[PDB]
Amino acid sequence: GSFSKEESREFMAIFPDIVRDLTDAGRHTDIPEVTKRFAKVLQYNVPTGKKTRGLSTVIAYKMLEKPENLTPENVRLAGILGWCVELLQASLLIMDDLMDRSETRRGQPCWYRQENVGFLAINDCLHVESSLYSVLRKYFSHLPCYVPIIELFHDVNFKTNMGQSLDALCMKDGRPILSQFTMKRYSSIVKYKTSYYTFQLPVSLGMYLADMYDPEQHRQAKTILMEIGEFFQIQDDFLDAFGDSQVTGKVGTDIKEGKCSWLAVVALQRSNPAQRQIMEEHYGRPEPESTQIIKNLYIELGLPATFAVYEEESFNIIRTHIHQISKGLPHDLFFKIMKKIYKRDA
Amino acid sequence: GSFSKEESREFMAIFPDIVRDLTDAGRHTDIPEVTKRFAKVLQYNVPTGKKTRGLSTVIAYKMLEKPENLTPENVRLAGILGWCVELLQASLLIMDDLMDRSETRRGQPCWYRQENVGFLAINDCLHVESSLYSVLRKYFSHLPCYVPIIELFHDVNFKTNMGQSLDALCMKDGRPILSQFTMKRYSSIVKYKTSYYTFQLPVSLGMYLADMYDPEQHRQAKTILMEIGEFFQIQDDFLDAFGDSQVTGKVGTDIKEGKCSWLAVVALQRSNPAQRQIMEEHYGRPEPESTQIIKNLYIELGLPATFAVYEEESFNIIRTHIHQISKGLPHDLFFKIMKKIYKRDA
Ligand SMILES: CC(C)=CCC/C(C)=C/COP(=O)(O)OP(=O)(O)O
Ligand SMILES: CC(C)=CCC/C(C)=C/COP(=O)(O)OP(=O)(O)O
Ligand SMILES: O=P(O)(O)C(O)(Cn1ccnc1)P(=O)(O)O
Ligand SMILES: O=P(O)(O)C(O)(Cn1ccnc1)P(=O)(O)O
Ligand SMILES: [Mg+2]
Ligand SMILES: [Mg+2]
Ligand SMILES: [Mg+2]
Ligand SMILES: [Mg+2]
Ligand SMILES: [Mg+2]
Ligand SMILES: [Mg+2]
Repeated sequence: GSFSKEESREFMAIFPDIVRDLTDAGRHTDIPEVTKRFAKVLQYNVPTGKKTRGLSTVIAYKMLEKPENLTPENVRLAGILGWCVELLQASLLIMDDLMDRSETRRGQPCWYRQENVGFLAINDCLHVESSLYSVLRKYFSHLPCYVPIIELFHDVNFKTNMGQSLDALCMKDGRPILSQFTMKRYSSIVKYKTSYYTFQLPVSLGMYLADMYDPEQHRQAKTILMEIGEFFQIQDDFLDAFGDSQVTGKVGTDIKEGKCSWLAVVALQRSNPAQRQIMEEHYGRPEPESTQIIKNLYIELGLPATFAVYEEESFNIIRTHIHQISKGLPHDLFFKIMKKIYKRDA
Repeated sequence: GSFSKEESREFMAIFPDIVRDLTDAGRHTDIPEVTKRFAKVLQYNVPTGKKTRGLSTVIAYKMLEKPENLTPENVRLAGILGWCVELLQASLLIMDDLMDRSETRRGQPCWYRQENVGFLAINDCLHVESSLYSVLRKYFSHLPCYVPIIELFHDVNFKTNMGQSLDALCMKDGRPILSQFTMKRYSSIVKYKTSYYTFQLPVSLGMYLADMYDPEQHRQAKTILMEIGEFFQIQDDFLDAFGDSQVTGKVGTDIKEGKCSWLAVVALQRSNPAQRQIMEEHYGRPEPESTQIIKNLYIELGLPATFAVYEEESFNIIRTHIHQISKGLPHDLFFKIMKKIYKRDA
């Protein structure tokens, strides 16, 4: 547990085998041009993030499984399951960068902006997603958890798509629909676009690999992880406006794209009539000066301190909710996840 | 069998239930804005094609299953399985139209060109694909064929992505790689981008729903269906240059996008040095006059008559190969598929 350097190195050591499995490395193919290119798609887009979701899968398994069952082989299976989550993440971010007209991801150009990619990034998005099911078939097809694991990936993929769609409906006729930027809409967006795939998916996979199918245990885990998910996406929204791109690895676009971000929702709650006028005039505009005006309003409204205090109070509340978790569910699993993301700058 | 009007009407009657299943029609949702929009995504993009692949799934089942097992309920399951193939087709075409910068699909604007879609079509592509697995879980999760069916969809999706990628690598530095436009490259492209999902997938699904898992029966079916698939994509390539858009429902882009089409490959085989120079100068150019010059060369080289004769000879050869099919595999299934596509103008 505790997302150590050793934990990261054991997880990273699996990645080259995932690439070999999906590119027929060492095996005859009639289409080597595609398998060689797909190696570069995977190497660019999959392994250079924080790997929070992959590592969370392994830590969940290690803390849920009986100690006597934690063989090197079973721990490797959990790591492979973690990489399947990272393949879903990689696919989502390729598509998300196209939709958000983003510049940088993980400190390199967004994949769609690279030479001879463009709209081919759409196919690469689909290709990376489809590839996780090939890995699942190879290593898990013989196990009782196989169908539960596949059905969970299918369901989380569908839910994430619904979330990406609601996120995108922030604008119509080139202006943001500020009247609809409520905390209710915000909670709905982040539940579907982030919480299911980021927190619910890793822990539920850990439970399934340990042959834990109890509906009440899954429901209790889900309740806490959907709260953690909302908290995580609020942190992401703060990073978009106030993050250092040299640390976050990405340049923010939420203001220009007119997104229903936490900062936008809270700005509208805290705004006097004049400040509301500034949002209505300058939010979701292409002009750099319009973005700077909105950032200046965010600073004037004290959004940095408001976020800082919200993050501390939300951390305390989630810790209270974790204390209420029963069954055999280890509290320390949820505490470790929270400790890993709390007050993050990336 | 025989793709009758009655067959089409029975298949079409299932579609509204597929839409209701994927949009929580009659059920409470916290995100009605997305479920209502997704109804319009499905209604626009899924049901207005020829439905050859969906209908082929039903006809395969009806000709492989024991007559006493062809209850209305089992025939409905085959139709639902057919609609899962049509969801995969719908997803592929949304993405393919973005990548091919196409104007029209099924006699209406390409989905990405509609108001307030754009790059959101990428998400809609992913959403429509993920949705077929929800339908599979609802109606088939209790059946022996469930895992075989899921694994076949996963494998065919991955293969189709590899094919879309090879298709896209026709150009580098804005010029087509005419030296690589060989019949060998062509056969590889169409095997992956068309044959698996168009012909192999429907018949293999029909076999699985009839609990036919014999590896040799699947291999024999695959051999004929990969031949039919290549034949079908050659017909598609002819339609791109010489089709009537009022009949095909789509405007061709292969010449402008510099595609390794059958017409391009055969043009290069049949071209004298001067005619080769015309391809090298005018193939894969944005200027309308460049496209017209290539179409004029195609007419001069007699590509219409060359295609017409190829189609007749290929039909005869495939019919010979079908005669060689053994086991209990019904020859009439493969004959019906060929009769449905032979000399098509759409
Ligand atoms: C060279 C640099 C500065 C790289 C930045 C790496 C980084 C902090 C990525 C976040 O993980 P992710 O990409 O998986 O995203 P998420 O925040 O959604 O977990
Ligand atoms: C109003 C008009 C003219 C509509 C055209 C309909 C049509 C012939 C679609 C082909 O089916 P499809 O879209 O499923 O494609 P494919 O050729 O790949 O089967
Ligand atoms: O803000 P987004 O939702 O676009 C983002 O968090 C990615 N994402 C997409 C869905 N869930 C998360 P990112 O800031 O990484 O570009
Ligand atoms: O020619 P394409 O491969 O792009 C096509 O056939 C679609 N497609 C994509 C993959 N297989 C078939 P369409 O002419 O319908 O645009
Ligand atoms: Mg983004
Ligand atoms: Mg986004
Ligand atoms: Mg963000
Ligand atoms: Mg096309
Ligand atoms: Mg295409
Ligand atoms: Mg075509």
